[PDB]
Amino acid sequence: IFRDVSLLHKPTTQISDFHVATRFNDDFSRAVLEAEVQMCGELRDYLRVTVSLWQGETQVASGTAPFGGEIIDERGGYADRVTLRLNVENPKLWSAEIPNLYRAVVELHTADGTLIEAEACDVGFREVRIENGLLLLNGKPLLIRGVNRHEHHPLHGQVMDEQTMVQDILLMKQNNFNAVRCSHYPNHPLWYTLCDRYGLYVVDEANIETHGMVPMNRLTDDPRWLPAMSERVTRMVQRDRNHPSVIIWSLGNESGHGANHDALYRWIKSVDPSRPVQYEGGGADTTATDIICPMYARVDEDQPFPAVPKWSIKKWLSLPGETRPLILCEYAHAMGNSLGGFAKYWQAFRQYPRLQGGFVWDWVDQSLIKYDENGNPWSAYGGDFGDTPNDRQFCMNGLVFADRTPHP
Amino acid sequence: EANIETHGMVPMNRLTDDPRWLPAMSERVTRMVQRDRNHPSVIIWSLGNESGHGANHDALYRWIKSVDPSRPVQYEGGGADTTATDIICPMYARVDEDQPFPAVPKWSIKKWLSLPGETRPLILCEYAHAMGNSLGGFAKYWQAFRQYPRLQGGFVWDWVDQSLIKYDENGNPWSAYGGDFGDTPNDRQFCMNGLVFADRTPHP
Repeated sequence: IFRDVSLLHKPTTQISDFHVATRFNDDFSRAVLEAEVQMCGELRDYLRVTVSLWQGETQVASGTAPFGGEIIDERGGYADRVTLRLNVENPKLWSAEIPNLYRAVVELHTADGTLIEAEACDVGFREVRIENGLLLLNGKPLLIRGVNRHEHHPLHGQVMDEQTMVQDILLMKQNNFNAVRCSHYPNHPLWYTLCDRYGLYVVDEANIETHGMVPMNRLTDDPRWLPAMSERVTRMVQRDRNHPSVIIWSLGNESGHGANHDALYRWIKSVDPSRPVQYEGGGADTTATDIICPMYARVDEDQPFPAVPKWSIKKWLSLPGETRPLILCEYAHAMGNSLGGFAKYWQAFRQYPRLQGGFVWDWVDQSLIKYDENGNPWSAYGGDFGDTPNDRQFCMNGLVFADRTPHP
Repeated sequence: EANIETHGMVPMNRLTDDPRWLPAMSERVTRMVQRDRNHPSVIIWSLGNESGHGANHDALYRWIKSVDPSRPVQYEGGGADTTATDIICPMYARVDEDQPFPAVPKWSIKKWLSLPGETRPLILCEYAHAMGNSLGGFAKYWQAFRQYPRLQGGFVWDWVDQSLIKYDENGNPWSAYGGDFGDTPNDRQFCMNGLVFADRTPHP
């Protein structure tokens, strides 16, 4: 029970879900915030909703309404839902350069001012679009100085605390990173928040990696797993969906390329059209990914693996018919005395417009603490716990040591 | 390739972009096609050289396409990727280094192919100046060609030395170049960029 455990008291008639959206005009001088709320329990006419935007202590906009939206089909509409659209003049944009936040409040109240309950979130204005082969944020083409980060503590195993999060966030920035890739599963809830406030682009990933199958395809192609799989993507989406830090979704990791991936990708695209979907399994360029995201592809040298080659990043873009942007999901294995060549990457990134970065692999050393014959500590690894089978050192590819101490 | 070259104008387009020059160019295009169109060796029709890019090229290229869909058209003027070519066909683009000149830069060839939007093959209409002691780096080219599909090779500049024979105080001959004929203005050795001497004896 490695993450928190909690208790929540909710009213009988309550806020079931809500999602924010923000469309903008050509120049961005104007936007609309869209909040859609659903409710649970018993629905009475005297019931209202109030969504209101705040910048600091200042009310930016407010909107009130009763439940029951638009006609959606022949059967009608949703009576337990309401969507509000609030117009905002010259909104302060959110980016990892200036994580401009607003706070948004939702009130479930009754027509006579009585408040049933309230829920909220930090809203951040921004746009993520692939356009013309380029990934744009807020109308500009991103350059992704990113890193793959694991939820790791040499002392607490995979339990996370704000301190550790926050420490990392800081190192990350100090060191010139924009983004984080949640390898390879949803992360502890705070994180998002922090990213929202500190400013980092976040790639959120479904908890799905079937690496050890033969082929890696095995399950991912099997309809029988389609349900199990589905729950791992959908729920992430229902959860993380309103965080501004999240800019792209990932189908999971190293689980080859199965029909299951394709439906879920389409799923996501229907559901939340505001963010690209990415998935690398199956060769980095499948139909299940909006972006070519190989891992370990060289700058200039090709790795012509039968079935699943690793083209030189530079060549990969001009392949016949290709037009998608390239952002490496992993690159630059940073295991112990390493990182030779980092430069090569940066120069290409800098020279090729459609090569908008990547994620170094990785952040920390997956080293664990152990004590000797005197209560003396020391860093433990693969098989140090009589663990079998084991891959020893393969757990130490971080840019910093488990205690957060920099690798040169 | 059509006999149309107005290199020396400022801008290069001055005529190619002048409706009044339409008819003239027109005929250099139309007649070439109508005479040569039956040879199987011709596989690519070109609009001339360095004449910049003008509304007249677009029209003319449209004509070709209309009348002889059997072949692609290509033209390098105005930046090598104009709407008047079916191929990116620059001259002297470097393999790995870019030359971003205003209005008409010269991207690293490998780089050019992925420029957002871009999907056409790339074949150098002129590359590797066989001028004197040259051809260095040659391989660099051969290697890209081979690694990138969309890099279809290219044409060396050029075959023969445009040198001319002259005779001395004793009727013994010698190879003369620009301005050796008291020609002014001229551009000297600039006329000798071949792979083989003007007598068909090869250069190294």
